[PDB]
Amino acid sequence: ASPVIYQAEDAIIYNAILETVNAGYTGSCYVNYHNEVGGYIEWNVNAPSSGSYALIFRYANGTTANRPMRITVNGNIVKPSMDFVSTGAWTTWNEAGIVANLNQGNNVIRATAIASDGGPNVDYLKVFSA
Ligand SMILES: [Ca+2]
Repeated sequence: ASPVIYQAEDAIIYNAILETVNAGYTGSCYVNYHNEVGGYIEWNVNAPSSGSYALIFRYANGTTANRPMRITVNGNIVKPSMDFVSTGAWTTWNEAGIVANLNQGNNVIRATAIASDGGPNVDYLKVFSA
């Protein structure tokens, strides 16, 4: 499959902000989680058919500590604590990925900060669906 990129600029967010400070993001911005628990980002992701899809986040984590997130798909928690480990700098971007089942149609995919320092900075969500 070819990737479909769900850009930060198009995200639905909570206790998080669209930011452009740190170089190396793609599109027009990335999302920042406000250095606290509970914020999220979410997109409406089309699946042309039911099955397994790769969900890849491009992110930065300029701290030394893991910033894990809960991944929810259509209201069900598919990954209670997905790791987002240090990338070494706020300007160094890496990828983290999982596989999840999507339904034919729209899928609401959310990444929620579960740790006290919030989520990493997230560039986009890439889904191998096309
Ligand atoms: Ca971006």
